[PDB]
Amino acid sequence: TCPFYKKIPGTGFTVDAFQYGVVEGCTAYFLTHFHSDHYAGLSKHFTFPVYCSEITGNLLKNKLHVQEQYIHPLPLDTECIVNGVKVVLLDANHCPGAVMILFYLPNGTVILHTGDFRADPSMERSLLADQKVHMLYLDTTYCSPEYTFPSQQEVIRFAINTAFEAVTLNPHALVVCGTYSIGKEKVFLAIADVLGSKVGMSQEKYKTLQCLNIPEINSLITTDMCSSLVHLLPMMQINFKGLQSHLKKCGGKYNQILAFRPTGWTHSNKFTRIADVIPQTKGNISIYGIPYSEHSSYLEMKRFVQWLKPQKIIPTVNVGTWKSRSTMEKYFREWKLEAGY
Ligand code: NI
Repeated sequence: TCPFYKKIPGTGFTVDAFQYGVVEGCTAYFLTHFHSDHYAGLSKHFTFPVYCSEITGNLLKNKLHVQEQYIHPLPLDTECIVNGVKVVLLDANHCPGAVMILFYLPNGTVILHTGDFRADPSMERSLLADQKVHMLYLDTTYCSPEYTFPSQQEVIRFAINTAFEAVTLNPHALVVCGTYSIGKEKVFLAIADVLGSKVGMSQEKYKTLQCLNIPEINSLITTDMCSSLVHLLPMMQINFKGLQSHLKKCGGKYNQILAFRPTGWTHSNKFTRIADVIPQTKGNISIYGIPYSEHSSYLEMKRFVQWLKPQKIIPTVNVGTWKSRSTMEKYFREWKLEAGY
């Protein structure tokens, strides 16, 4: 059964609630983004209205084969009416097509559901500037001060400089980038741009990328692996055994691999600055873990919430343990006492 933090009170709406069968009283199912923990349960047999971004709707139709009659794509930054209730979708700064949802309830209550997000000061000049928010449904993934990591811009500078140096020293090197979901496309696109190459990948991953409305994408990606020196592979294959195996398949075109594993936060972020990061190496194979996050750091999250000044916060991540719930509630109260709301 559907938990309480996935239901929007005063409405017939749920958010990211497809794995519970038919939810009693739900007339519209919202999907914030195309990540499997959130879409879990959707398929071609789903027969209620799904509300989402255009990009999420392209993925639902082409990857999960949801029928078109049940997909309701909404434009961003635009007031829409769904089952008699005013809604707005806002860019979440997460993966492609990810949104936050503003609900203006009939009784005057205003609710913001962040979905998954990476808070940014640019959100302080969205359509949120105007107004009061009574309830915030918050992505609390990294809600503790130990969670630090660099800007996306610093991490991409490190990746492009590392890949450009390696291939300039060795023109016969191959670069590989792991993936297991949408998001983090800047990593492989920026590296291919500095090397003057298209990105090579499987037909399945190409299909996914073709649903994302990325400008000039046809100029940037390919299924012809042999024509490319930046390859995408499943994240599970980014290890010395899977990379050795891949190099065999390339028919003596390359004599070295440089590989990247974009992660979220890891333990080494407690100690090692991005500029100082080194790879794991075995023979002619090197593997870099790089902390490219699509969720808020602790500081980014705290800034956003102290700006917004919501009356009540409902966490949507780390809700399963009493220790996590207590820790999050203590930080919410600190933030409220410090800022005076
Ligand atoms: Ni996500």
